[PDB]
Amino acid sequence: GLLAAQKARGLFKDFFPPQTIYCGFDPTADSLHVGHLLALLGLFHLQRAGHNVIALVGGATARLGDPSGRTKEREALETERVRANARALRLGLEALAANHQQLFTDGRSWGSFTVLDNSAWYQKQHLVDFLAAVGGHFRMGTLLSRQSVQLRLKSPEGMSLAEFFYQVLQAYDFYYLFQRYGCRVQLGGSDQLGNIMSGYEFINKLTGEDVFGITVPLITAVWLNRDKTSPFELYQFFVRQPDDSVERYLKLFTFLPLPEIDHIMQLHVKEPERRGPQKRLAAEVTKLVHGREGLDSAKRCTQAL
Amino acid sequence: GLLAAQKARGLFKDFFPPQTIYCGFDPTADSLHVGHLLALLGLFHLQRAGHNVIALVGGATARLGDPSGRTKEREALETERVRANARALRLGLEALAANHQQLFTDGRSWGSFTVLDNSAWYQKQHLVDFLAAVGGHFRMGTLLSRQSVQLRLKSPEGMSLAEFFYQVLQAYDFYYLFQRYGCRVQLGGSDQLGNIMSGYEFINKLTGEDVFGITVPLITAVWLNRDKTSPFELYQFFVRQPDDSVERYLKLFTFLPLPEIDHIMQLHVKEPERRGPQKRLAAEVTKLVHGREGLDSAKRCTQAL
Ligand SMILES: Nc1ncnc2c1ncn2[C@@H]1O[C@H](COP(=O)([O-])OC[C@@H](N)Cc2ccc(O)cc2)[C@@H](O)[C@H]1O
Ligand SMILES: Nc1ncnc2c1ncn2[C@@H]1O[C@H](COP(=O)([O-])OC[C@@H](N)Cc2ccc(O)cc2)[C@@H](O)[C@H]1O
Repeated sequence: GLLAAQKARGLFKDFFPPQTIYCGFDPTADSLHVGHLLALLGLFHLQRAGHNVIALVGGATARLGDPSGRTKEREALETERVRANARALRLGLEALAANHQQLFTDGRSWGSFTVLDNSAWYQKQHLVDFLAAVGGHFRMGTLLSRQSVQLRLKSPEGMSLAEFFYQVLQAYDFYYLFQRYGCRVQLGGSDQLGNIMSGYEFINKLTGEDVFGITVPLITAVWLNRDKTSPFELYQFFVRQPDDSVERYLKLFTFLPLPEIDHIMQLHVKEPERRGPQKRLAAEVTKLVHGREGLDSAKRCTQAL
Repeated sequence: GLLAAQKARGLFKDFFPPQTIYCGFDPTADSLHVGHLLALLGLFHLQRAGHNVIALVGGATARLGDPSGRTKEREALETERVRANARALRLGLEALAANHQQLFTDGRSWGSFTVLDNSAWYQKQHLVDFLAAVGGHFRMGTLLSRQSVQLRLKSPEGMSLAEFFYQVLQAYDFYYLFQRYGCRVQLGGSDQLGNIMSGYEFINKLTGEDVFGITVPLITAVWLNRDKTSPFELYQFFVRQPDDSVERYLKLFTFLPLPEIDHIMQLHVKEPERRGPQKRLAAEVTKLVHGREGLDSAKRCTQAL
């Protein structure tokens, strides 16, 4: 099964409670990083399986900032720096989706991939109208009882109004896309369980409609941007890896079928000195983020050493 | 002293922690009532004393509804019915201010009286911008700890997001007028202690500036609108009054100096059958709300009976 393969690979951590699925990426920087990569893959796996996916840029929401999993209040971001980053991200996601569509074809009939931005619909949204329209459908108890929200709420200083209100936007986003694109599935890291929850409860209060969430593991400075992190630098992060991990990361960052992976490892023991599973993971990934060129301008770089 | 006379009269309940002072009136109906009258007098007393006052219509805030002192959630109001009422109120306050400026002159140099509406500045306010601009200055603990807010919060059903967010707007209003009109005093009934609090703390977080609040007693169906409640009907509310009260209501709803009042009462005992203090209170008030005509078309009405 589709979900089977992904839960099995270790990509689809959990789920609650032709389709359309989405995941958001807050443009709090101009570059995506290796962690973002994992959520994005989740989309790529659903896309290959034939589904339509939407990778959303948080032009609006990054002005505020996600409180989720954070113990400290963020440095409010200049409304313009966030506008820039949002345009960098869009570019970055169309870029990735680009490599993925040529360098990893499988003859399967694929689904669409679309980059949206929530600023598009927030720029037409006036405070009291929003509040008047929806505010009456968010029970305060509900919002107050997210586990995502305790680190900041229960903090010594407390949580700004903004931080708290953040979840409400994300909840609304899910509602919006669901309305306009019939999208009934949201996906993100585990840190996003709370927010997604708000979404499906909210949608459920309004329409008896059942939508869904899916999470993926969180992995534990590494940029998808050639400018920030060279294709070579990036290769090194995946090559300098412990053997106990290269197992999971293969199942994590690559499309190699599980059997192909299996062999790679069983083979690795007959040749531990080879760093073979790393030389594979590193290749697969750098191919996806930086294209064939990037792989080459990294293969080459190390080799001479 | 000015505050002395008002605290003494029983009009200036409390205060915390040429000037400009304001009080808001939510257009949840097209008519003001006798209770509103008290808060408005508070303004009139400050205005006679020479100060500039602003009677604010809550065009925006009445769409939500004030949670303060309420045990139950309000029936969400049609955004259009609220627009109509807001235009009725503006008319009603310019009307009262009218009678007050002819039928109650005292040769003193008076201060300005201005009717504003918050919808004016909320209609230009976009959700994320507001949240982005200010949301970070409202500690959630603060907002969560108003006594105004417990009846609804601690309720079995809980409080909508809207109800809770209400205080935030009122807090912002005070900040707005203070910015634009250097207004540094807000006044309302006692039920409004909480909200006003939010205002001066918020202003204080932003500017070390000290602004202030003043409250007035709450009195315990009676419309300032000739259409709803005839000038005669209204006279009867003030005439059908217990002697233990006519004392306070004179000090409450009239401008008669305290000595003049004193006599009226000491006189009343020599003639209890006269209902003299009531025939005075009733006259004073009906004169202010319905003008000389109204007094007459009420004096006349009863007399023939
Ligand atoms: N190191 C990592 N390892 C694994 N996963 C990671 C890692 N870092 C980030 N992620 C995941 O990838 C996404 C990154 O977006 P974000 O700006 O960090 O989350 C903010 C998001 N709430 C923005 C949003 C906006 C609008 C919306 O509708 C939905 C969501 C999120 O789904 C997040 O859970
Ligand atoms: N029976 C009564 N006796 C004495 N006083 C009474 C009585 N009834 C009402 N009041 C007072 O008169 C005013 C009426 O406003 P309101 O819509 O009832 O409260 C809502 C308010 N938040 C409106 C507002 C809107 C915007 C804003 O910025 C400030 C305020 C308030 O100051 C209220 O406390």
